[PDB]
Amino acid sequence: MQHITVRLPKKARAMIVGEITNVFKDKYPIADKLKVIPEYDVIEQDLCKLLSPGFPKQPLRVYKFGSRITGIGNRSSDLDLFVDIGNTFHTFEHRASNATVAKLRAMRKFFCDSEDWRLINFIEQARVPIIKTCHLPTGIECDICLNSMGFCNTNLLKYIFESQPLTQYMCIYVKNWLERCKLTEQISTYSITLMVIYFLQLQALLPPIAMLQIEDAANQAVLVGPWVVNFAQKSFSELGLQQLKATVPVIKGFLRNFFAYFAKFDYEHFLVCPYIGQANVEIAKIERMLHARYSAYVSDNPECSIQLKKPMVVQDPIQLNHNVTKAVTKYGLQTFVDYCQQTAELLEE
Repeated sequence: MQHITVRLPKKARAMIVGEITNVFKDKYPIADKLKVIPEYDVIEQDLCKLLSPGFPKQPLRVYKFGSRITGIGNRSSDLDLFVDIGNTFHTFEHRASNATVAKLRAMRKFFCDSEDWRLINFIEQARVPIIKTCHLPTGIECDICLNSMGFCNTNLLKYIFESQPLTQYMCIYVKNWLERCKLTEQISTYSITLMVIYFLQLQALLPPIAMLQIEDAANQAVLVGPWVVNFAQKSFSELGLQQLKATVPVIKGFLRNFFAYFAKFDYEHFLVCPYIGQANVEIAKIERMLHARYSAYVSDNPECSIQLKKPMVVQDPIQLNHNVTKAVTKYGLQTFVDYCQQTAELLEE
């Protein structure tokens, strides 16, 4: 029923009307602490010990990433691990290749046989196939992949969150909001993180990612396939962006404005575009605004262009052909919009 608002779930409502301090009192210090704990070194070492014998002629490196590493995790969060066997970091796979699937299938057996690991699921169909497994000595659930792109995203978020901590507080809040709204099947934590980033770029509080990726005499791209995955780690002082101290009042006001903005966004004509970082980025124009490697990649691979004929378009700022909200349905978008509207209303002073 499109003429009736979807009602905000009571689990979300109680948290929104509740003091925002309660949101963070335990959550931010926990998330900060979980960026680095000694358990992760045990996991990394155990993973290398387990898998190295099985790939004895190749270099092996483990890259940890995800919400724990960026600073928005909690004690139940999974740890994402990219296992790079044979210098595959710089190889881009739109859909996993046969050779990648074969490596993942071989790795599954190691976790299966090992007493130190419980195999939870082997997810082969996914866009990013993963092994979900529990590291039993620590009890931390680990998502093992063979794709470097999520790790690259994590390093960009770390820079963003460390430079402008308001972003981190906002992302902790909206992650919890998504969960209480029961929206995570359609809108991921990473998708709403990119929405927070884009919103703050419009406030001149974060740089466009394209700005951080100028290719000139002093700066060369790190490429994963056609994607530029590095960025200049410029101080915000040098970028001319102010660095705010996140207080409860500042956070609440930015959250109010965030939800109001996405309640009234025109998803039919515009996309959320942290690459460009400017207002009103048109769906009709975005593909002509990307770097030349995007055009060359899609020219050679026309089935791999960004999916724009979708209710909700949120573009990954590194993997520019990925609409991270491509699975949002018309009703799912209406639900999100209605929840944003009601949340902004409840955050008014």
